[PDB]
Amino acid sequence: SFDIELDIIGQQPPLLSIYTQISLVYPVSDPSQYPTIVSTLEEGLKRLSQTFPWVAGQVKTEGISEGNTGTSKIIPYEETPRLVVKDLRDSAPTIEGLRKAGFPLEMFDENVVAPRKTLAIGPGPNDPKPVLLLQLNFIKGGLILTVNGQHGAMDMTGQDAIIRLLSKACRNESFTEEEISAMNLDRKTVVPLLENYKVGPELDHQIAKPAKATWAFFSFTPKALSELKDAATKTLDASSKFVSTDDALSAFIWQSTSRVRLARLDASTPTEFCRAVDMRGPMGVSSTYPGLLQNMTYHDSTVAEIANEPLGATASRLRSELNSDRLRRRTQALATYMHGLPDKSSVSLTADANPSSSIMLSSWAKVGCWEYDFGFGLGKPESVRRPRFEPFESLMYFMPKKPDGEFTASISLRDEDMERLKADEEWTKYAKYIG
Ligand SMILES: CC(C)(COP(=O)(O)OP(=O)(O)OC[C@H]1O[C@@H](n2cnc3c(N)ncnc32)[C@H](O)[C@@H]1OP(=O)(O)O)[C@@H](O)C(=O)NCCC(=O)NCCS
Ligand SMILES: [Ca+2]
Ligand SMILES: [Ca+2]
Repeated sequence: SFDIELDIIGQQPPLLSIYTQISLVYPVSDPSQYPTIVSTLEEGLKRLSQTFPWVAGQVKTEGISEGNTGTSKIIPYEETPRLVVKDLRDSAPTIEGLRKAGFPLEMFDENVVAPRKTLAIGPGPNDPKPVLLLQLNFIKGGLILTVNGQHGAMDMTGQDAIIRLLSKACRNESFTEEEISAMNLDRKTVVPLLENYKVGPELDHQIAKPAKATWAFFSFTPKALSELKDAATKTLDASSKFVSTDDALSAFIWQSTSRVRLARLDASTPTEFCRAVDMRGPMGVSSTYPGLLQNMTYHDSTVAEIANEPLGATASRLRSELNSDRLRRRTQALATYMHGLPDKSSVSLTADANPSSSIMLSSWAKVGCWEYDFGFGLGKPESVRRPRFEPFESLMYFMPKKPDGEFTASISLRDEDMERLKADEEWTKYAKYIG
């Protein structure tokens, strides 16, 4: 009953090996509630799958051979997205353990809380690759819900949209006309192909071609971010105009990471900042589109230049690449190039990134997960975290922005960079180490 080709941009072999994971933590007053929470989610899963069968599907890659990396599509699998129910109460994280340590990354082992791993290591192209998987974990005093999305099938914006709709389905609210439209948008049409196009310099950053490290959460108060944004605004351009909180925080991290790396790299070492960008707005596509519609902006400089310039100069680099005409062009050029490319081996969103000196950041600040209750009766989440996976130097995320305005960055860096950052006086003025 369905055969849905992925977004041409989602046909990148890296995206086809990745699951995006997100965990929502809730307190549970009484364990008598657990079976009720399970039943409520099961019924939302059915309700969502009845309106939108494909959410329950699987990703299949057809026509692989030497010279052809294949074409992927969503096909039937089970009747609902697979749900794992895991009782950790019988040593797992507890709600009180989580509260006292500040809901640290340490305590969100993907092996413990998630139904599948982020990276395609271990088992299991004849193994199932579901579009969406859920794990409901029982913990002492609480509940962790973890949601997995196959990355070629969805970016985190699209996963959040699906999760929002599962929450509606769980409290038996009908989907609007608008939401049905977005869920049903033709993925092939979403990025219009360019009529005449030959690949040139615009796709360089997306065409090419391990040291001891860890992961840590860092938190930024609304007040620290407000001061960061002001200090960027106070030192702007002035081609622009304005910078956002997200711009300033991204710039402060590039400067700060650059700064500490001056202890181990030449001043003139090239540094590339890669920053994820939701392409839904610029493409003229509904914000509720569930697919993969993302690109990155790229920023090349040198470690010493970035560390030693005003924050406004750094934030401006970032804001300047958000020109809508340019984002569209670059994205449509990518889509056109890939459409006509049988072997997509050299294509990657981080093709030219160097783990030693780059930064690869994805801001999930705008995702709405702090708002979903799922009819569970537990209120809104107490914590929204991205589970920990293997150390991956220079890879970074911002978590969905807490309703109070707090930001948290999930940061991976090699040990000496991590320890120099944590000890950095200017960094710790604004950033609190959670771990
Ligand atoms: C690129 C991106 C990170 C930037 O986020 P952002 O800066 O918060 O959002 P916008 O670019 O839309 O700007 C909105 C902000 O700019 C401000 N702003 C917008 N226009 C303005 C103007 N004309 N004058 C002054 N301020 C303005 C807003 O007040 C808001 O600022 P605030 O958050 O500091 O209060 C974000 O748009 C994005 O694409 N996020 C998703 C990344 C992604 O795909 N990751 C998922 C991985 S699968
Ligand atoms: Ca290149
Ligand atoms: Ca290059």
